[PDB]
Amino acid sequence: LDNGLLQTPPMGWLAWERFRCNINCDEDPKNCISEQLFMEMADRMAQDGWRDMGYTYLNIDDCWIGGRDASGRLMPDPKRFPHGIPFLADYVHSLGLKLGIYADMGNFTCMGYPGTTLDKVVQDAQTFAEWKVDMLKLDGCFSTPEERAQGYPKMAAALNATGRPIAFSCSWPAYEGGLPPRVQYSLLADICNLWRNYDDIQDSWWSVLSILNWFVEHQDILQPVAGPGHWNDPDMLLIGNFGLSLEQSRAQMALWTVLAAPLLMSTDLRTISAQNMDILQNPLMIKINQDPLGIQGRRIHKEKSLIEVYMRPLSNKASALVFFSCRTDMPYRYHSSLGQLNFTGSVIYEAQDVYSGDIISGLRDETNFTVIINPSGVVMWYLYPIK
Amino acid sequence: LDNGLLQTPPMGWLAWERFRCNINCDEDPKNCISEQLFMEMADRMAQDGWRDMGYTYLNIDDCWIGGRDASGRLMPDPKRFPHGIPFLADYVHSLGLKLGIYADMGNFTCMGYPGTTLDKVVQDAQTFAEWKVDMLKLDGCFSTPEERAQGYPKMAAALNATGRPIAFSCSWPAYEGGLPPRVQYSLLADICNLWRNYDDIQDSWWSVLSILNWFVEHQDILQPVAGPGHWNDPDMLLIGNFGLSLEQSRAQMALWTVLAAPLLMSTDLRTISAQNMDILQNPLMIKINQDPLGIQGRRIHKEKSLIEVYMRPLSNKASALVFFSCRTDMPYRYHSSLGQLNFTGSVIYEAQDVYSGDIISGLRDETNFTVIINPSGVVMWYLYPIK
Ligand SMILES: *[C@@H]1O[C@H](CO)[C@@H](O[C@@H]2O[C@H](CO)[C@@H](O[C@@H]3O[C@H](CO[C@H]4O[C@H](CO)[C@@H](O)[C@H](O)[C@@H]4O)[C@@H](O)[C@H](O[C@H]4O[C@H](CO)[C@@H](O)[C@H](O)[C@@H]4O)[C@@H]3O)[C@H](O)[C@H]2NC(C)=O)[C@H](O)[C@H]1NC(C)=O
Ligand SMILES: *[C@@H]1O[C@H](CO)[C@@H](O[C@@H]2O[C@H](CO)[C@@H](O[C@@H]3O[C@H](CO[C@H]4O[C@H](CO)[C@@H](O)[C@H](O)[C@@H]4O)[C@@H](O)[C@H](O[C@H]4O[C@H](CO)[C@@H](O)[C@H](O)[C@@H]4O)[C@@H]3O)[C@H](O)[C@H]2NC(C)=O)[C@H](O)[C@H]1NC(C)=O
Ligand SMILES: *[C@@H]1O[C@H](CO[C@@H]2O[C@@H](C)[C@@H](O)[C@@H](O)[C@@H]2O)[C@@H](O[C@@H]2O[C@H](CO)[C@@H](O[C@@H]3O[C@H](CO)[C@@H](O)[C@H](O)[C@@H]3O)[C@H](O)[C@H]2NC(C)=O)[C@H](O)[C@H]1NC(C)=O
Ligand SMILES: *[C@@H]1O[C@H](CO[C@@H]2O[C@@H](C)[C@@H](O)[C@@H](O)[C@@H]2O)[C@@H](O[C@@H]2O[C@H](CO)[C@@H](O)[C@H](O)[C@H]2NC(C)=O)[C@H](O)[C@H]1NC(C)=O
Ligand SMILES: CC(=O)N[C@@H]1[C@@H](O)[C@@H](O)[C@@H](CO)O[C@@H]1O
Ligand SMILES: CC(=O)N[C@@H]1[C@@H](O)[C@@H](O)[C@@H](CO)O[C@@H]1O
Ligand SMILES: *[C@@H]1O[C@H](CO)[C@@H](O)[C@H](O)[C@H]1NC(C)=O
Ligand SMILES: *[C@@H]1O[C@H](CO)[C@@H](O)[C@H](O)[C@H]1NC(C)=O
Repeated sequence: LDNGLLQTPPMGWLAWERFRCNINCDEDPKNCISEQLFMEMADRMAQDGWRDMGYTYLNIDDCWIGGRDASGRLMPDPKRFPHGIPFLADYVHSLGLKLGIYADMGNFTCMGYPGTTLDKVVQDAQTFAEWKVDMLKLDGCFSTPEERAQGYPKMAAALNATGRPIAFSCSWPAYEGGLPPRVQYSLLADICNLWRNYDDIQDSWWSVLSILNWFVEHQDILQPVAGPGHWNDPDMLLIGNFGLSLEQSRAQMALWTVLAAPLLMSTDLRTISAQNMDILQNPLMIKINQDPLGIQGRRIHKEKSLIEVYMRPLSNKASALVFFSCRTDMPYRYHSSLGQLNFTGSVIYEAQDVYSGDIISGLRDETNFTVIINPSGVVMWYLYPIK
Repeated sequence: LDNGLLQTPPMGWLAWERFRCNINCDEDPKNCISEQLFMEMADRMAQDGWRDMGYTYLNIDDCWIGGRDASGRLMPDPKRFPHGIPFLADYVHSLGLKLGIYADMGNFTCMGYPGTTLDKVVQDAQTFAEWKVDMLKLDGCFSTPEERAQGYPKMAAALNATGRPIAFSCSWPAYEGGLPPRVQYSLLADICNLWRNYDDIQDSWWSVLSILNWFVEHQDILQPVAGPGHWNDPDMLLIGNFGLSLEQSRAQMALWTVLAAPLLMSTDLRTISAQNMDILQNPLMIKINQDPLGIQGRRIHKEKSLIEVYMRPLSNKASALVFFSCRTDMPYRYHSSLGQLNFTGSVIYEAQDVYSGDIISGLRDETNFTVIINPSGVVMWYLYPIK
């Protein structure tokens, strides 16, 4: 979407994966979907280095809506958002952050909240703009294929017509099998800043793997359509939550990074461990994710040892390499060379291990190297020529 | 097996899961299957509380064998075990520990090392007893069903004839699909102290779930056959390794405990975290696993919320409850009462949370309680009547 926004993948925090549709504030005031939840998270983002590292979006997901007023204007839940959305947006803006919101192109949101039907698209768009929202996620529950085909471009137009730059996250392709011919990626690139291609992430390694495997199976189609202003969205980061081990947490961060994926956290930032913070706030990882060229990486190698190699092209002739172990036994000594990974010329490279910080110099195409990769884990290299 | 051994499930360390068939001592001297590895693990068990908590078995798995000598006598790898097995048994005994070893009822071990064929059963048994081995895992690769049917009873008899008490772990059922009509569990209980029913565990939550699932689907068969001296064996604990998150690690521990499974670690005790050690060395957890009655627990409840409840009967009218979340979203507030979990009327109960140590008291059948369970995690209660 040619709206000046998201020339790099969006970084921030989204409520859904960790906090879901928890509306029971009476029994659970600290974790329910409420203005308090968002204000506290915003505070964490401002104070704990998140915003300074590039995590700027703070996104409301489903279950925020109270209803529509006498004029049909959406309103938040009065008990859970007492000061209103404009107040929240102001708060978020004052901390140097951006506010995202959620709506559904259909009769209802997936959790049954008032939907943005075709005749409400313009009104809701104007409402979000008036509120000074910075990002919209438009879901596609309770709609027909025809309604989505009309509705998603309708919202893009409506958002444009408001004059406010609003990042546009489209769930459209996820409701269509995510593939051509049903999905027209050329159109999506023109109307959206990013799109959910595939299934919702759940807090498990199995879920991460199923998403990865789908993106890799269809990378010939998906890799080229991504770039500055228009991204594939494989869904939220799970880092900080319950389902992933340490190795798996580091793996998702690395793999979402080579895929030029959004870096959208969904975890309790109030109680997040230093170890998980270290993953998410890795300065080199973020630099690679935010690379100005915006070229989505690819799986370039799969071996019978169940070691996979991913590669992402970067600016200044640099590359990102992710050595990924799908093994479930023990650490594995992966022996390779840059020549075997389709690097050419007589260029002498140097690599920095993204997690350990170690530097490997004197890497020519023929130079044999070993990386030790842990089960369900990664070794990641930032690779560059030296002279 | 009526040899006076394993009246409670065996506790210890088994090499396989973590260290597999690593024989590269030149490149990897710290982690290869070697005399050194077993002594170092034994030192850790002696010095780090493991022995004191009841972990007494240090078990060699596959890839130890060097060959057979001129008399057909089994020999360890002379390079990796330069002092031989008696040296290792003697070392381990001097630390108040017991030594386990591995053989295969078939032409070869699963990794292709010399097998204990039918004509070698008696000789190898005598060798192991002479070495002062305390436990044997008899694997079943590269054999026919009839060879196993002769071989397993033959080995039990041959071990007995040595006069040395040797705990007998039988992989027999795992090669026969683990179920009736092919597996006769009354037979197994007579000839074995424990048996591997099912698939090799791998370092993943998927693996743990598939094993759990199989054991739960067939609990009507499997639960009654377990008892003092004869245990079901769902395979090694993954706690301390790569594939399990903290919640999942606590879950496997709790679930193996309600299943009256062996507590056989397979992890690097040299580098094990405090947090993983705390799981494995939990005194109440061990007490429950080692309950003198040896009654295998059952899954008693499965809600559409994907909360499962397991119950294990214990001595002194006590019980173990495991509330297990198969959810992959967020913490869940599970609402229940002991009456809903089919407990006896008019009795007042008290429960200690096995992980937090908290005591919930004054629980009648009708008393509503709430337990907060994390995704892929558990809450575990030690429950008892109070006067
Ligand atoms: C509604 O929809 C329209 C599209 O139909 C959007 O209009 C586009 O807005 C974007 C963002 O503001 C414009 O992109 C920017 O153009 C700037 C100037 O380019 C002009 O000059 C060239 C001459 O070759 C023309 O071809 C072109 O049409 C423009 O008239 C650039 O300076 C900007 O560059 C950015 O990137 C560089 C990195 O290389 C940075 O250094 C800069 O700082 C800067 O960020 C940028 O490319 C685009 O021109 C508009 N398109 C059209 C067709 O008009 C509206 O934004 C949209 N409205 C809303 C609110 O959504
Ligand atoms: C090789 O194989 C032989 C034969 O199978 C094994 O010998 C058996 O060893 C077990 C375990 O030590 C013995 O079981 C125990 O017997 C005790 C006394 O039983 C006597 O009375 C019975 C008849 O009632 C006779 O069969 C027997 O000969 C004895 O004279 C019991 O008191 C023990 O009870 C245990 O359980 C009870 C309740 O369940 C508890 O209250 C106790 O605490 C206690 O733990 C137990 O049952 C068995 O008697 C032996 N059988 C025979 C035929 O000799 C060898 O041990 C084995 N050797 C090696 C090296 O592997
Ligand atoms: C367990 O091991 C026995 C013993 O034989 C041993 O293992 C074999 C694989 C060979 O490496 C032998 O040198 C070794 O002593 C196995 O029985 C033997 O199997 C082999 C291989 O199939 C038989 O040879 C074959 O004979 C047929 C028919 O004539 C030919 O078509 C083949 O080309 C080949 O020569 C051999 O006759 C047989 N020996 C005896 C005495 O039975 C057995 O296969 C193995 N079992 C299991 C469960 O794997
Ligand atoms: C999206 O909703 C529309 C609106 O109709 C609603 O649902 C009806 C079943 C009923 O509860 C109305 O009061 C609601 O307003 C659906 O369009 C209707 O479809 C039904 C078939 O079930 C048909 O009988 C009606 O004539 C339709 N309404 C009109 C006047 O257009 C639509 O089906 C919903 N989309 C989906 C598939 O979820
Ligand atoms: C594809 C898509 O947007 N998926 C969303 C998910 O991310 C979340 O927003 C949920 C809330 O009810 O509704 C959908 O399933
Ligand atoms: C069922 C069974 O015993 N499984 C074993 C496994 O536990 C391990 O010992 C391996 C060694 O090569 O051989 C088999 O797969
Ligand atoms: C890389 O290692 C292999 C051994 O597996 C060796 O044959 C080869 O010569 C090495 N490559 C170079 C150029 O050193
Ligand atoms: C337990 O809670 C339920 C509501 O879930 C309530 O209806 C019931 O009366 C309660 N039982 C007791 C004895 O408190």
